[PDB]
Amino acid sequence: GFLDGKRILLTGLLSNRSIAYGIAKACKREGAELAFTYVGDRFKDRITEFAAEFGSELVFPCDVADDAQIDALFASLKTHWDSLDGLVHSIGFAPREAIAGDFLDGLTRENFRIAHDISAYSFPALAKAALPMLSDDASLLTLSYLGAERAIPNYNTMGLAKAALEASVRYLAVSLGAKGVRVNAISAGPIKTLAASGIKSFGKILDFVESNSPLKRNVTIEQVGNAGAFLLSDLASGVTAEVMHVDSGFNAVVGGM
Amino acid sequence: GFLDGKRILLTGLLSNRSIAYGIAKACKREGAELAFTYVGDRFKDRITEFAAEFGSELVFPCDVADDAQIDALFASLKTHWDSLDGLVHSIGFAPREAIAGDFLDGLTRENFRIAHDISAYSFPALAKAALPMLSDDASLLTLSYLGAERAIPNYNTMGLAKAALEASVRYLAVSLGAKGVRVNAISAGPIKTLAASGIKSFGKILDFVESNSPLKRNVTIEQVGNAGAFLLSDLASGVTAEVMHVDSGFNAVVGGM
Amino acid sequence: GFLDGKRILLTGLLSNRSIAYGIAKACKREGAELAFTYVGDRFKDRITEFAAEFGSELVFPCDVADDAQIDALFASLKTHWDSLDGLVHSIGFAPREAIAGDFLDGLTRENFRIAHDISAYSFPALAKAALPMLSDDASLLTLSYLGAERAIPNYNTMGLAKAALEASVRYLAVSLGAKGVRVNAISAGPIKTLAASGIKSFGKILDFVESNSPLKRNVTIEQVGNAGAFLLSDLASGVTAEVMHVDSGFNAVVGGM
Amino acid sequence: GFLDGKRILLTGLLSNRSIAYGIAKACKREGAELAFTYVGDRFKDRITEFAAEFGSELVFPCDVADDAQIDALFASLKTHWDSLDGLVHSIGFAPREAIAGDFLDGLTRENFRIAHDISAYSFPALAKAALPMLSDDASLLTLSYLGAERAIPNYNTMGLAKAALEASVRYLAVSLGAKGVRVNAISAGPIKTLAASGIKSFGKILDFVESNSPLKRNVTIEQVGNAGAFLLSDLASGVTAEVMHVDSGFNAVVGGM
Ligand SMILES: NC(=O)C1=CN([C@@H]2O[C@H](COP(=O)(O)OP(=O)(O)OC[C@H]3O[C@@H](n4cnc5c(N)ncnc54)[C@H](O)[C@@H]3O)[C@@H](O)[C@H]2O)C=CC1
Ligand SMILES: NC(=O)C1=CN([C@@H]2O[C@H](COP(=O)(O)OP(=O)(O)OC[C@H]3O[C@@H](n4cnc5c(N)ncnc54)[C@H](O)[C@@H]3O)[C@@H](O)[C@H]2O)C=CC1
Ligand SMILES: NC(=O)C1=CN([C@@H]2O[C@H](COP(=O)(O)OP(=O)(O)OC[C@H]3O[C@@H](n4cnc5c(N)ncnc54)[C@H](O)[C@@H]3O)[C@@H](O)[C@H]2O)C=CC1
Ligand SMILES: NC(=O)C1=CN([C@@H]2O[C@H](COP(=O)(O)OP(=O)(O)OC[C@H]3O[C@@H](n4cnc5c(N)ncnc54)[C@H](O)[C@@H]3O)[C@@H](O)[C@H]2O)C=CC1
Ligand SMILES: CCCCCCc1cc(=O)c(Oc2ccc(N)cc2C)cn1C
Ligand SMILES: CCCCCCc1cc(=O)c(Oc2ccc(N)cc2C)cn1C
Ligand SMILES: CCCCCCc1cc(=O)c(Oc2ccc(N)cc2C)cn1C
Ligand SMILES: CCCCCCc1cc(=O)c(Oc2ccc(N)cc2C)cn1C
Repeated sequence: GFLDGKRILLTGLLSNRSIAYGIAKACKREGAELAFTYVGDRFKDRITEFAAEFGSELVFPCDVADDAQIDALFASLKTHWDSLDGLVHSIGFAPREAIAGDFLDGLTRENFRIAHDISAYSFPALAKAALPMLSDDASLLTLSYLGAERAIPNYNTMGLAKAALEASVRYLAVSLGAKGVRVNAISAGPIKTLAASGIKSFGKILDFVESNSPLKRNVTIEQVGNAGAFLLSDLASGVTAEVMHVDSGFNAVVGGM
Repeated sequence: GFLDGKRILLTGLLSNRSIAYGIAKACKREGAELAFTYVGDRFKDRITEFAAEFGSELVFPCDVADDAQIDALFASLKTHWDSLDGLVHSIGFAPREAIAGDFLDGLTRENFRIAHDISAYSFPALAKAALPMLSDDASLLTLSYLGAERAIPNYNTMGLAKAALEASVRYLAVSLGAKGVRVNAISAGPIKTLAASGIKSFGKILDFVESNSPLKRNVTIEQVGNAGAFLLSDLASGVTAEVMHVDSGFNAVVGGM
Repeated sequence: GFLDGKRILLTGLLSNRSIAYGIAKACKREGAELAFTYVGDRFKDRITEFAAEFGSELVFPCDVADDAQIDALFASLKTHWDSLDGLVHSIGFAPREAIAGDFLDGLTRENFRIAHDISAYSFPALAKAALPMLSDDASLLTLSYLGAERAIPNYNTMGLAKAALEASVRYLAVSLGAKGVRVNAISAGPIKTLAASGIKSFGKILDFVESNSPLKRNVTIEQVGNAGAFLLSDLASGVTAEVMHVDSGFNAVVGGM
Repeated sequence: GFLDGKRILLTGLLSNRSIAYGIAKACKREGAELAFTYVGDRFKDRITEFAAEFGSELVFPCDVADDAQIDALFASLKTHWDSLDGLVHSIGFAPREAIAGDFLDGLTRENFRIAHDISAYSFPALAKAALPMLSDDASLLTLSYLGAERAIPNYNTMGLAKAALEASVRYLAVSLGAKGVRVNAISAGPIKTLAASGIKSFGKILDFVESNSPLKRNVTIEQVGNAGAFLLSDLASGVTAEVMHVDSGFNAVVGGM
């Protein structure tokens, strides 16, 4: 497959509806060797089962709020792998009130801080901690959303954090590029599932994308997964600093009129 | 003038090379009534002199790192003005190492936090604290730089913060727009002066803009000031959520080839 | 006013709902001296009346499909004015079928050709013919629409032409900038009026902008006019190669969800 | 391979330095069945040899300036293939003077017309003529350049045409998307070769990209080819209306300062 022998660490695989799950499935299909992170001891068994499904026992805890755990992640990974060829950053969080209702109603210094700390800072932080062991042709991938580019109802403080994240893709690409490392994001369309506690229903958005996107359908984690696998691979060796929309073309229209 | 009777609060007027100084000069010319903020008691005399130059004694301290000072600013201003018609956010800061040399070399959680706290969060924070006294047709203005859009050497962590700031312009515009309030940014070109301690020399950038921008010259605080006065005025009543480049057209070219 | 003594030629003033009418009204208010073009002899009396309303008898015919009429326009204008300080290009046309229904249904080589010839080529063509008599600090302005940036239903072939027009703003800015001439566009929101023969009803779009734009209202020709007057003036001397949205912020959101 | 059984027509394969050659090589590797077009009878032997290299005798003449030849192309192809799964539009032309020196110096109505006719119109024209035989999940691909987005020296009239071409990607995506057809462009970086008669030397641009792009190297036709093969494939089924940069990240920086 087109990722034969590539060693790729994936963060954020929480369930089989996780974008990271779709990415892992495509990476494994194309020949990659995988490793996984998780946060919260109650998830250790679940992530270990997912890792085994993808032929791996390489599972490590990492809360990206914690500098020591970030450093420990790579020290642990290094005991198994001399080098890292891929990193998937599929980690996002904003406090419930900061992504519901009016933008200013949910805006506080602490909500702003946490959303940017977890959703934005953590990407180049992982990249920096990984750097000593990154292969010269490594590929780093994060996930964003159209709310970084244009104001979408409720996305609010997360839209600010994602804008900073997309900027970090560009600055990382310059920093790591002379070595040969590529850095990209996928701007994914919404993925249909029941909105978890802390996230407002986005059913209306899913209906609107299905009715108005060029392809008249929502994207799947399989579609986002395949695009991710492509970007992590040498097929994409000419591509860096890119925010690739995988969203059935929805970003490119003015729908609903 | 086109700002007759408009009451406008300006932050960030530090010296006569401050972008806020150019904005204040144009606003006063067009008939505005002004008020000013400062940070650091050693600057009280200087800002008071500037305020007097612009026909005002309305001077208030405000370190935007501090929630209590933000609230106190508007309580103080309110003892003078029933309503606020304009707000100029001309406040930026990133730690020295975070805007010099390699992006990852100067990246730390705390440097990231401070740059985003001061340069990004503080804009909608001021807007939210001001909201009860904002006139229905008020206009809020911030300042950004091309480094938010594309990777520019050394801008580094400030580029991430400015991307979040430009996103905040859009989310603020939605939040405040039904009331009638407009929210915009000027993406200013570099302003020629000796780079202060904490900021790397940008002489090469100034030379490059002078040699490669469409107008073959750097922008001035007078030019940025006039564009700012326009955006704060009813001349610009159709304009909101906009990031306006005032940069001699430099953003629109690929120069130096 | 801020355009005192500026000599500005306006094309495309067809009726009192024309964007050019709003621009002319604001330019005259701010002290400009105006001249006007028209196409079609049956409109000579009407444009002459409009010109008189704005204190001018300088009226010239010009079908921009015709090289000879373009050259003759400036030869005629030159008999009155030594130099030209402003040019307003408010000319658009696409064949009826090319802006109604499906994009490919209305696509023919000739429809493509005419839409690009009249709506795009004519802007730098006028600029080139004017160049010998342009003042060193002249300002050239055209009008575009969000359909150049994202696919909007029915805009179709006009969206392609407007994308080429916005690109021409950038290339013109480089070409004319060393002399000191500025070149900009306003991306105007829809203007409420009965859609003329050849243009599909855009009532649904007007309703959608009123319901979803940040300012929750459609823009007016007065608002577009004032932004245009600003860009034509020395207030905007730092601004070139810019496409300025004057659209109540609508471009910056994802509405209707 | 990931294009197993896909039937793909490629235009514009002129030499082994053609971007279409890199695309053909990657498509064949991944299992596609190919067909080819050419213009000019003196090239019949050369394109037939290239087709044979890629396991095909399906070669057809088509000057896209000519409506009858466009229709005849698909009638001919249809005698071999019931359906078409992919179309590669790798056709560009602008008259020599229109892409050398000053933008206005090389601007004429006819130069504008030809550049837009051949480089822009021809893409949706081919799509429309192909439509009856396009598979429901077909994928159409064109090639653009950063000069569509920002002013690059000499690109001039071609920059306008490419902006219209990128807009056509979006309008085509809406038109063909309900059927299930995807439409994308690759914005390719410059490809190192001796600039042919009619094209100015771009050596300085190649040096500048090598020195300033994030990856510090120019892109190759192999890299553009692999990205093209990806977009033509079901791996990219979530991607449409996209302009993907394959340019070593150069679009995302401000270089040379
Ligand atoms: N789900 C959707 O419609 C879309 C999601 N995205 C982005 O895709 C990425 C993945 O989201 P999903 O797969 O849909 O949801 P998810 O909930 O399955 O994944 C989010 C992950 O972030 C991890 N996380 C949160 N705080 C963490 C911390 N302090 N330390 C380490 N991990 C932490 C979670 O454990 C979880 O694994 C996120 O960045 C999200 O913003 C983007 C676009 C659309
Ligand atoms: N100077 C330039 O070339 C360009 C500057 N900008 C932006 O323009 C704005 C103004 O910059 P300048 O006028 O050039 O420099 P400046 O130094 O004169 O203004 C910066 C202001 O930020 C204030 N500030 C910093 N931390 C603060 C805090 N905790 N609380 C309250 N105020 C604080 C400073 O006191 C100072 O008044 C900034 O946002 C800057 O990023 C943008 C583009 C270009
Ligand atoms: N009306 C709207 O909602 C919006 C209009 N625009 C653009 O604003 C500009 C002005 O449009 P409107 O004022 O609304 O309509 P308008 O009909 O009043 O102006 C169009 C003008 O183009 C002129 N024109 C057409 N073919 C010409 C030729 N061969 N030679 C010389 N003039 C020719 C017409 O005579 C007319 O004066 C156009 O470029 C339009 O595309 C943009 C955005 C929104
Ligand atoms: N070569 C480069 O650095 C870059 C090229 N592009 C674009 O990539 C595409 C391919 O360019 P290249 O492979 O580099 O050059 P190329 O010369 O090998 O391909 C251009 C093709 O256009 C065809 N063509 C020109 N007029 C035609 C007509 N009337 N009918 C049918 N075909 C016609 C030519 O025969 C030739 O096959 C073009 O669209 C070009 O603008 C984009 C970016 C960078
Ligand atoms: C408000 C706009 C609707 C969002 C649609 C798409 C969308 C975009 C996202 O960024 C997202 O991810 C999260 C968002 C918030 C939190 N706390 C955690 C996560 C993982 C989920 N979804 C579904
Ligand atoms: C590194 C890229 C050069 C920047 C050119 C333009 C530029 C952009 C800016 O954002 C800027 O403002 C600051 C930046 C940092 C801090 N600590 C404080 C401030 C007020 C100054 N300048 C001059
Ligand atoms: C199809 C999308 C709706 C357009 C909304 C805004 C809009 C955008 C326009 O560009 C426009 O101008 C014309 C369009 C066509 C022709 N033949 C002539 C003209 C002058 C009018 N309007 C109203
Ligand atoms: C002027 C800017 C330099 C262009 C660099 C990249 C570039 C961009 C291109 O679009 C290009 O393609 C052509 C351009 C003109 C013609 N007549 C025919 C073709 C096929 C070649 N190259 C090399």
